[PDB]
Amino acid sequence: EPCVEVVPNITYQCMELNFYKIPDNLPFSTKNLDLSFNPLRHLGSYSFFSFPELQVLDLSRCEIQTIEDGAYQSLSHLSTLILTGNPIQSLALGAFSGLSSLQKLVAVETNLASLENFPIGHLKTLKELNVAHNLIQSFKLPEYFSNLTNLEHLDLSSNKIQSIYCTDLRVLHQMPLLNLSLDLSLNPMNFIQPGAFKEIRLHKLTLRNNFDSLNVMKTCIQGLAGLEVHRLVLGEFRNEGNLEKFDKSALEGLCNLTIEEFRLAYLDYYLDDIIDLFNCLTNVSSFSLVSVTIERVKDFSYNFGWQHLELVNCKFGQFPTLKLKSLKRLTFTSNKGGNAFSEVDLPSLEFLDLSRNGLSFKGCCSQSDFGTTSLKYLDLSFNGVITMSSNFLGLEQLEHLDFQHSNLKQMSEFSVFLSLRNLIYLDISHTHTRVAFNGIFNGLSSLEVLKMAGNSFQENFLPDIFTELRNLTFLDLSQCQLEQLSPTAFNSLSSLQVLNMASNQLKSVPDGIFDRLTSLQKIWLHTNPWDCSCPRIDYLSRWLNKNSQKEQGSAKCSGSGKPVRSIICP
Ligand SMILES: *[C@@H]1O[C@H](CO[C@H]2O[C@@H](C)[C@@H](O)[C@@H](O)[C@@H]2O)[C@@H](O[C@@H]2O[C@H](CO)[C@@H](O)[C@H](O)[C@H]2NC(C)=O)[C@H](O)[C@H]1NC(C)=O
Ligand SMILES: *[C@@H]1O[C@H](CO)[C@@H](O[C@@H]2O[C@H](CO)[C@@H](O)[C@H](O)[C@H]2NC(C)=O)[C@H](O)[C@H]1NC(C)=O
Repeated sequence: EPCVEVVPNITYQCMELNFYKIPDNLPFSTKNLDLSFNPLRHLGSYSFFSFPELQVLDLSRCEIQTIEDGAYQSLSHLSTLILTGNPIQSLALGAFSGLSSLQKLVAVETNLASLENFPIGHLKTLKELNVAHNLIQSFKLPEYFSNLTNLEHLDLSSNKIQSIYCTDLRVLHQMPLLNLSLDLSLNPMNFIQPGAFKEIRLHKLTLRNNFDSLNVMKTCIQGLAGLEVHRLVLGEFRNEGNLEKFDKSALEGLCNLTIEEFRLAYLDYYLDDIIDLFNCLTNVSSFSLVSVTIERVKDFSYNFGWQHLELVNCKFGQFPTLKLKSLKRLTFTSNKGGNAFSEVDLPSLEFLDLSRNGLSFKGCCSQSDFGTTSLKYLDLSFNGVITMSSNFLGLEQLEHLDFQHSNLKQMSEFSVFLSLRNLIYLDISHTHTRVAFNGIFNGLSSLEVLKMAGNSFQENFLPDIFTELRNLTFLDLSQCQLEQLSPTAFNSLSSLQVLNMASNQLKSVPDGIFDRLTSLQKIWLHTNPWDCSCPRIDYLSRWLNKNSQKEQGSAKCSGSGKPVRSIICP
């Protein structure tokens, strides 16, 4: 069969097969058909009579110039239609006749010059329309949109809109039941007429790479006046040379909008102000700063009423002091600069993600660090040296804890989680941890996920350090340089479904070491130099054999490389 078969009687990827005609040899039950990159040229009446069940139809880049009325006539169960990259020069009035289910239409780069003559007014079930990268130069919304009641996403990015006039959204105004996300990214925009957005509300507005000047952006923002939006996103990724100044007053126009959530993604711009720059955002529930440089200023510590604060991929010069009474979720991630955590006062913080910053933590972890007792989630992975001093005092409600790839100090010779009786997920992988003290994990009676890959053990021996972890479901001991296991090590792990022991130096295991893993569903034992010289291997070869469905990858013996599951000992 020329057509690649992905899922029988369901999916087919007839990609680039020089099809001049729709393949008739295919089944009738096919729900997903990809005909992308085939010279179809013209889609005639009932082009798809042979596909009753079709739900997804990809006609990407099939040099289609004409689509006749009823080309998709019988496609009553089609939901997504991809036309992307077809040089359409003739669309009949009824080219989309029969598409009584269509929820998504992608018509990127279809030489579309305007929405006015686009014959889609009758597709009531349409939820998504993507017309990015066409020649559309008008923001005027066609009168048929009034029939497009379920439309939730309009993609107008990469077109030719330079001006938005007061008269452009009259039809949208008469639709006070619509929930529309609009993206106008990459339109050459210079003017938005004041008042055009009064009494308008959108779920989301994206404006990225739209303005040639931080004086033209301002003019366009003043024409946004009256707009009530759930999520405003302002992006600019085109800065080349030095870091560019983001004028402190460039945002004072945002006071005359209603925004619930705000993101500013201004690549290599730098802020020399905070308080007045972000004044018009004081009451936003979700604030977001991405890719910006914040050196001169270092204190968001005001009374901003933000509940969610996201600071990602920025340059800081120093870890900023934050003091916010209403912040519940903080995301401080993938930033560079000032490699040192500094105490914050964030009462009512429930979620704290501080991963991937290279930060050092000289004392950790307690309430006096964070200003909260409500912490449920704490992620300190991919940072520098974390020195433990406090056993999570004021933070006993923790349910998720992640330290992976951070250098942890004063943890292994202690019982630092003794108070964490609600902890469900703990990851200490690659934390320079060297196990000795059998008490390392005491107190973790409700723990289910324990990741400790890439560490090591005193004498490469795994002692009975999982005794009180009766709720354990997932355990990763991969890459731990293990040479010997304790025979009673997994005795309590009655609920363990996943055991990963791959990439160790295990030659053998104690007989009956899995006897009590009655819940075990998946096991990794590969990349270990197993020794298949009977009776030594008998227990393991026997166990892997009858439990073969459970084994992930392939355990093999040193030398022969024969699968350990394949060995039969006398
Ligand atoms: C941050 O919010 C406060 C209070 O929140 C009120 O905002 C009102 C405009 C309205 O949505 C109301 O329902 C909501 O409770 C704002 O205080 C308002 O300030 C204006 C002048 O700026 C006064 O005229 C209002 O009386 C006052 N609100 C009320 C009704 O007490 C505040 O302006 C706002 N600040 C920023 C930076 O946006
Ligand atoms: C071990 O896991 C069990 C089972 O999932 C947990 O039992 C739950 O306890 C909480 C706290 O009271 C209840 O809200 C749940 O309804 C219980 N689960 C059910 C449906 O049985 C237990 O908390 C965990 N830790 C232990 C036993 O200390």
